[PDB]
Order: sequence, then C-alpha cells, then structure tokens
Amino acid sequence: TTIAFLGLGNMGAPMSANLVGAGHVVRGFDPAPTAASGAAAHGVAVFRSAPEAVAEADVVITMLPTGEVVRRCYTDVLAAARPATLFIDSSTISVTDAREVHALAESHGMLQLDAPVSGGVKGAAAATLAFMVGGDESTLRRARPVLEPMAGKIIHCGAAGAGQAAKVCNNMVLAVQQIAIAEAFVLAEKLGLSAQSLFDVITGATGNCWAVHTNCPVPGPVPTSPANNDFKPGFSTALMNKDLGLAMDAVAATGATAPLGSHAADIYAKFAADHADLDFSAVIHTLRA
Amino acid sequence: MTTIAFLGLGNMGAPMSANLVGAGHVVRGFDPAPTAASGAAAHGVAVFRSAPEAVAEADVVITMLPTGEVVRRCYTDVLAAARPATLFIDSSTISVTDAREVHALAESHGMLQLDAPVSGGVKGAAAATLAFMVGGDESTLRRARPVLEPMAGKIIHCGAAGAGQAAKVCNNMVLAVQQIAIAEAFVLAEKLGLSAQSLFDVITGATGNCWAVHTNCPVPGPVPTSPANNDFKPGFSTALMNKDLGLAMDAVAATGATAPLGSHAADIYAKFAADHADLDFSAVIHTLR
Ligand SMILES: NC(=O)c1ccc[n+]([C@@H]2O[C@H](COP(=O)([O-])OP(=O)(O)OC[C@H]3O[C@@H](n4cnc5c(N)ncnc54)[C@H](O)[C@@H]3O)[C@@H](O)[C@H]2O)c1
Ligand SMILES: C[C@@H](CCC(=O)O)C(=O)O
Ligand SMILES: C[C@@H](CCC(=O)O)C(=O)O
Repeated sequence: TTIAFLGLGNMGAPMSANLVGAGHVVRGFDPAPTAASGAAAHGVAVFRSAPEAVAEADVVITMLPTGEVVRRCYTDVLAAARPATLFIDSSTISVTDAREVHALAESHGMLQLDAPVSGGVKGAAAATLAFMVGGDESTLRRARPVLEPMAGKIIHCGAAGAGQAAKVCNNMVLAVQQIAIAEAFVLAEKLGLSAQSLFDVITGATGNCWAVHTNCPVPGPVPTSPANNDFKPGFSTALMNKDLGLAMDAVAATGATAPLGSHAADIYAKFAADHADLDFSAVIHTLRA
Repeated sequence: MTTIAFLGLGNMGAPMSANLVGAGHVVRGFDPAPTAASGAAAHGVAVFRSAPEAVAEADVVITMLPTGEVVRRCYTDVLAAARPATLFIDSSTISVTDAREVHALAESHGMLQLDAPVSGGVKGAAAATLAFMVGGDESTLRRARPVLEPMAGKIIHCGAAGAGQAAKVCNNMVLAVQQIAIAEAFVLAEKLGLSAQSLFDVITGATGNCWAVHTNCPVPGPVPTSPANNDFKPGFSTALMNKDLGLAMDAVAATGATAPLGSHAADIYAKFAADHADLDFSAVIHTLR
C-alpha cells in the first residue's frame, strides 16, 4: 500500500513513521522544511507539492490544522488522485467541514473517512491512538490495515462526520469534568477535607472520572498526574481550547443548548490566554481569576 | 449487640432500623410522624412516646433527619436525656457548618459524635449496601463499626468532624455537573446526527466516562436499567439533588470558594426542581430540548 501523508507535524510525523515501520511506502508533503526533513529521516519520500505526493497513492491521509486548510488541500489534490483512492482525514475539524470535504471527495469517485484521533504526540509515537471514524462500514474495513499500525483503538461512530462529532462531544464533557473536579478539590481544601480523602471518596463513588482517577489536579494522590510535574502536558490547555472552539461551532451551527459546555469553553479560552502550554488540569489555579 | 435509639424512621431510617433489628440489636425508635413510627414497630423497633425517652437507655443514638435545623433541634431536645458518653451518629445530610455545630454541642454534653451521611438511597438502605462517609475521631468510628456494618456496603473515614458531610457534598456537586454535561452531549449528538448508541459507546470507552452515562444514561436504550427507560422515575430525585446542591452552595458561601460550574449546575437544578422535583435528576435533559 502506497500512502500519501499530507501534514507531517507533531502528530503526522510519528504516525507516518509507524506506517513506514509497518511496511508501507509513504509519500509526504509538509510546507515546513524542518517537518519534511524529519519525516524524510524516517523513510518518507517527501515531495515539493501535495499533488505530487498524492499522484501514486492508494491512500491519502491528512493531518492538518483547520477545516479551511483541509478543504483547500482536497481541492488542490483530488484531480491528481487515482480513482477510488481512499482519503482519510485525521485532522480535528468541525462536523460541517468534515461532511463537506467528504462529499467533495466522493464526488470525485474517491472513498473518504473522517478519523480524528485522541492520544496526542505520545500516543502517536507509541501507535496507541484512538481513531473515531465516520463513513461507510465497508470503507472503514478497507482502511483498517492502514489504521492498525497507528492505533490502539478504532471505533466506527456512524456516517461521515460522526467521528468528528463523537470526539467533540467527549472532549466537551471532559473539559467540564476537569473543571468540576478542580472545584471539588479546592472546596474540600477550604472545608478542611484532605486531598487524599476527597480522592479516596470520589474515586469510589458516583463522581469518579478520568479527570480525577488519572488526571488528578492536586499533587499526591496520583503520582503520575501532571499536577506532580509542573502541569507539563499531558493534554495542553491550547489543544483543549481548540476542541471546545469546535464544540461551540457545533453548538452554534445546531442551535443546541449547552450551558455547562459553553461555560467551560469560556473558562478555557480565558485560561489559554495565559497558560496555553500547561496541562488543562491546571485550570484548578485560575478559579479565582 | 448493643441498644440503639433511632430518631427519624422515614424513607431511609425505616429500612436502616430494620437491618439493625435483623442483626440482633435492640432498637428504640422515635419519629413524630405516627405512620413512620408504625411501620418501624412492624419490623421490630420498640417505639417510644418521645425522643428523650427513646434515648434514655441507649448506648448509641442515630439520627436520620431532614435538615440541619431539625438535627440541631433534636440534639437540643435529647442530649441531656442521654447517658454520659453515649455515641451519637448523625447520618442526615446537612451543611458542613451545621455538622460542626451539632458535633460541638454533642461533645459539650459529654457525648461522642460522628457525622455519617450516606449514599445509596432507599434501595441501598433496604439492601444494607449504603456507603457511610464518616467524620470524627478514628477511635469513635472504631467503637461505631459494629453498628454501622449491618447497614453498610462501604464505611470510609473522611477526616475530622464535618468531613463526611464535606466529602458527600463535594462528590454530589461533581455528579450534578456531570449529569448535566452528559445530557448536553447527548442532545448535541442528536442534533449532529450522531446516534445515542454510538455516543454512548464512545464516551464510555473514552476519557469522558462516568456514572452519569454508564449507569444513569439520560436517553433510553443504551442502558436499559437507567431511569430514562422508566419514565425518569427516581433513582435519585431532582428534589434530593437540589437539596444537596443547596448544601454545596452553603459550603461555597461559608468558605468563599469559587465553583463556577457547580454553582451554575445549582441554578439549573433549582429551576428544574420547581416543576420536576419528582423526576430523576437525569431528567434535566428535558430542559435542553
Ligand atoms: N431518601 C434518599 O434517597 C436519601 C439518600 C441519601 C441521603 N438521604 C438523607 O437522609 C435524611 C433522611 O431522609 P429520608 O428520606 O429518610 O427523609 P424522610 O422525610 O422520609 O424521613 C425523615 C423522618 O424524620 C422524622 N423526624 C422529623 N423530626 C424528628 C425528630 N425530632 N425526631 C425524630 N424524627 C423526626 C420525620 O417525621 C420523618 O419520618 C435526609 O437528610 C436526606 O437528605 C436521603
Ligand atoms: C488492536 C487495534 C489495532 C491493532 C493495533 O494497532 O494495536 C484495534 O483494532 O483497535
Ligand atoms: C460495610 C461493611 C460490610 C457490612 C456489609 O457487608 O453489610 C464493611 O465491610 O466494613
């Protein structure tokens, strides 16, 4: 399988290295020389333009920052692709942009999936990413052998756009929980209830969630959590702020009522103005702002 | 086998007291609602004419009462009647401030005292699977264990007087926020065209998982035992969640803490309780459609 990998940044570089490692021929493009060089260093044949990379590919993967850039990439390469090429967008973009690029690709006789990922740079390097997939079941089946060497988990969420919608709904919940857990720790501390006690109760009770059992925002109860390491990501406030922006786009596009999700989004946008580089659990310290 | 006075023989007290009788304790009951008292007598509680009489010959006094004010008043009524160094356990859910006040009052009368509020509701009470979250001295809890075990699935020592109440109220605030957030996610998914089943599968397999979805799923289908499938019959009523959120807001106000989402969830539940006090708190999903 020949794969064109368009977007060889912090996530795209290690993903493409895993594809090389699993015996694929990987062709690449990235407009940053340092990204492109690094990728070429791990066996990717790097081209000057995206249409060139796409020319001989059976699979085209995108990992790009915004739906506008994904859309532009598609209209730039689709005429250069061979018919029935499999396009997989693993960018995190709005559900609307997802469905539009899906329709665009299929109108050219291509097969297309949205497959955004959770797990970060660490997961990308370790080939444990979670792919949340929208599109036809039979297209996902064809894609499976390409996704497997990058992935710890592959979930079919529904029709085109469903992968984006699933990830955005999960991350909106996550942001709310990380804030709620932080509020609970600071309340407990003011009430004279130790962090370890609150942790022991909440993790054995209805309030338990990853935000506490793994990402506990106070040092001590979970020695590996970012709070014990100067809030080094982990999952950065910058990235969380990006997902919540998308969640607010989806809320605006649908007219949905999302009071706590929107409030979380407000909170994280403000926090990202100061602390974008810290793990999102660091929000515990911006509560008095 | 000791003698226990049980003051408050209502929805929670009646089944609690029945388990104490079944374990071989002599249980001396008082409740001024004759209906509650009658029901408790039927399961073997010896019912007295007055709270001071029930407590006069008890090693342990348990209160399971509606509010801090009622607990305070009850203590004021009975403490001088109890024998010196009688062990008072308050399993009512009351403010942390109220707990500390009643605790100090009990001790100024020469009584041992714990706060031991519970989770599990009436089904937990009947089955003797309640979780007791205990504040007070470790040695008093040691003295109390034989009495709490027949009623309990879990007994956890949370810290000094008031810490049981604190732990509960912190957990329940988180829970209220999670239940709204999950509701928001499911409604947003529906608007995006992502199925409830698929959102369920994703969130429960991802970082957003929590009891509010995996057990209390607010859409019918994915968890057939959740209230959504049984006309939102509680479960954990909106009336009770609204009470616990009032207590959290008392704690927030007493401490000067900042709890944006917890307070926003308090406002949401206070509004929903005006008309849907009788519905499971997962029914708040209704306000988002
Ligand atoms: N019901 C639940 O599902 C649940 C779950 C967890 C915790 N709780 C908490 O348990 C406590 C009791 O709940 P409940 O559902 O049994 O309430 P309830 O109203 O059914 O019972 C309270 C009982 O106390 C009696 N009472 C009032 N004043 C009294 C006095 N001075 N002496 C003796 N008895 C008196 C009332 O007459 C009543 O029968 C509350 O603080 C509640 O928040 C309830
Ligand atoms: C096992 C996994 C793909 C194989 C892998 O990359 O670990 C999956 O199918 O979810
Ligand atoms: C909660 C108690 C067990 C009593 C029971 O199983 O009912 C204990 O293990 O301490």
